[PDB]
Amino acid sequence: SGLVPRGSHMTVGTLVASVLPATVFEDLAYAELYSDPPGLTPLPEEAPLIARSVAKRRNEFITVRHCARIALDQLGVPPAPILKGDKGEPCWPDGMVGSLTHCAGYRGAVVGRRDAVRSVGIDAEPHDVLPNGVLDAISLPAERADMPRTMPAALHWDRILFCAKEATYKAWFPLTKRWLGFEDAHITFETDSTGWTGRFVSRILIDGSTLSGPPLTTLRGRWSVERGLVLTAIVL
Ligand SMILES: [Mg+2]
Ligand SMILES: [Mg+2]
Ligand SMILES: [Mg+2]
Repeated sequence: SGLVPRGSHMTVGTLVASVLPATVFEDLAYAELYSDPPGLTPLPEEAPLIARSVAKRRNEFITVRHCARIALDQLGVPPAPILKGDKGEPCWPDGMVGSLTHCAGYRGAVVGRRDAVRSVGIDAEPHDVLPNGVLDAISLPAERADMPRTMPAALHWDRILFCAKEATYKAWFPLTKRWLGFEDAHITFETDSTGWTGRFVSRILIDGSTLSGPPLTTLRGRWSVERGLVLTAIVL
């Protein structure tokens, strides 16, 4: 992989840039925000999805899809509604792939052309310890034992693992249309010398057959902790 030198090519301040390897920038567009700008609206075709949701859930939905449309604009794609498929996945315009994520203080979208990008998965979470009991439910025993060997003790690697499980599913589902449980992938980590970024690889433990290509046995990705946020990204 290899990220770009930090801040170079006008990436200073861009959190998602620290999980995108240098070789994927030519294929991917991205947009991120740290708040819900006032005045944003859903497209009419998107509005029914949130008709009965509280304002905070509307704001997440509206903002992150505003991001998705900024990214799509950078690739020459006209505004389109981003609906949801039958297991919650974003429905992208013709010929496009992408991933959406949002959490406290972050909204982000990464998009690409199916011609050049097989699949994308991103996830963001606040950089805080997991609530009690959650780690056991989202991890495998061999996973938990190995994280203290590969990850900084100063970081909430339980939250980072969780985030990587989420990014793994988001990259996996558009290619398989099958559910990947938390126990269905074993993720191993690597930490960069600088201590706040690194790599991961998700080893698939179940049938990895895809509708249109070679089976998925492993999915490589990147992780970063910056400005109180954890980010993970997978680009296949
Ligand atoms: Mg998430
Ligand atoms: Mg350790
Ligand atoms: Mg990749």
